[PDB]
Amino acid sequence: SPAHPSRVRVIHPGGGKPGGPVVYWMLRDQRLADNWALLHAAGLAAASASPLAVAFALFPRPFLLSARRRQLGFLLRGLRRLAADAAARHLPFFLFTGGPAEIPALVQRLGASTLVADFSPLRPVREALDAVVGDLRREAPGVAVHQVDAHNVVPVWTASAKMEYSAKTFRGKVSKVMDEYLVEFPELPAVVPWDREQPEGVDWDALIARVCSEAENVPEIDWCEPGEEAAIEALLGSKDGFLTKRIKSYETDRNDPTKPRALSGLSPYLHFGHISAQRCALEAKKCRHLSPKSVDAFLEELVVRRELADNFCYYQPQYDSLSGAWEWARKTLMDHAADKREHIYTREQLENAKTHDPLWNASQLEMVHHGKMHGFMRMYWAKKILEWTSGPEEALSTAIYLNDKYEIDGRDPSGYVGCMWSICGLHDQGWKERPVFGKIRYMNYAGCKRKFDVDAYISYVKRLAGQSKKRN
Ligand SMILES: Cc1cc2nc3c(=O)[nH]c(=O)nc-3n(C[C@H](O)[C@H](O)[C@H](O)COP(=O)(O)OP(=O)(O)OC[C@H]3O[C@@H](n4cnc5c(N)ncnc54)[C@H](O)[C@@H]3O)c2cc1C
Repeated sequence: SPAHPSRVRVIHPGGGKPGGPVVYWMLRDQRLADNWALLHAAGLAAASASPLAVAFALFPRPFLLSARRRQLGFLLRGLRRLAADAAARHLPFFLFTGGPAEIPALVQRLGASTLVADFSPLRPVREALDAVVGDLRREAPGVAVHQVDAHNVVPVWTASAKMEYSAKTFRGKVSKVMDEYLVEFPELPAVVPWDREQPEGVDWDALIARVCSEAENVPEIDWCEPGEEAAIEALLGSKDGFLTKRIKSYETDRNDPTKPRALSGLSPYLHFGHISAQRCALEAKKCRHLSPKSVDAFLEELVVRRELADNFCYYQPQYDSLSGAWEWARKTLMDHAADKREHIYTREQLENAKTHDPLWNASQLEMVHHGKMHGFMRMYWAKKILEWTSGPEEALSTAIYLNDKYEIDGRDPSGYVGCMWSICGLHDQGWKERPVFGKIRYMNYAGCKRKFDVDAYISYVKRLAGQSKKRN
């Protein structure tokens, strides 16, 4: 296939007889363009003179990692667009709302030769893949199952053979093979027309209303549209695309929460796979000569950091718990477990932004009402939760709960890793020992005041919350 073999993990070789359909079980990478898993499926189909189908399984209530209206609405409106693009291309798109068990069911009805899955290190996804593999192993051992890393530039199992200590050590490994993997995408190979079972028609308006009303009412975001088309516009649009109109000031503005527009705004799209991270990297390379320092800094966050989070979650099964932190960090947090905290807030008080700290309150409200807290503020926000709760495990649990509830880009390896960086020093060095934090990196209000106009950020969030509360 068009996919580099290192991107392809053959889970089960299969056998039986070729000529059977190839099915791409789409999960993490909700796009037709720049998708190695789809390209691999199409390549298998084309080579065996067999038809090609895409299937998507929505996890039913309580939904994947407790997705709320906000996240469900974005995913489904994105999939509605994708389904339309699929039909225009005569690529069959099967939508299953009962759960992943429908995937093996379909594979058997169609007499599929191969199932291709994409890759995520998150435990509920890995467990669902494993269960599907087991179902097929027992009922259709002739069916081949392949998994393709379509999300990372460098395949997760190839980038490193182990969980890496930090961005530095991870960069050392990936920079060596970056030229081999940061390459263009070919077009989908042509495949014979689909002549098998036809996907059932979806009433998307009915489905979206149903699913979202079954989930907690965290409101949909209104400031960007989901899907491939809107994602490419966010990256490359002539009017206000990131790489076209905003890349220049990135290295010097990305840490300034009073410059909301300096960030790429790509994480919503990258999380749902509406846009390929490799696509974003390729386009950045094409404009590096115009803004070398900023592009280099962008590529560091986009490739090294993001992929380091996949590395961690893939190799560390306890990626959302204190036990998953490094020994130095666990010990320093334990050493300071008995230190009296200056403030203790409950989860409810934090969630509703009822602390003595107006900067922290602002960061919480930005997440609640806007759905995307400024990247610099996420570090401050999570560190205060450590400072104002009874212990690091409770802090970690609360940060993750809030992040996953409110962020449009949440329920993501990078969310778990962000909280772990903040609270447990994951991928960080140690610093001067102090009460509560021990050697975990400390940040404070005074430190923020030196760097940027804190009152301006506070005012900006107040205005956002106001509009959001009125709209609600
Ligand atoms: C406490 C905490 C929680 C976080 N929760 C999430 C989350 O739920 N989902 C999420 O995607 N990121 C999370 N992050 C990482 C980071 O804050 C966001 O990726 C970033 O703010 C996204 O906005 P952007 O796309 O405009 O960023 P940009 O600065 O434009 O970055 C571009 C891309 O680089 C990647 N990136 C940037 N910073 C990081 C990082 N520290 N770790 C991994 N990748 C990074 C992302 O893919 C991002 O889209 C968290 C960080 C912290 C400290």
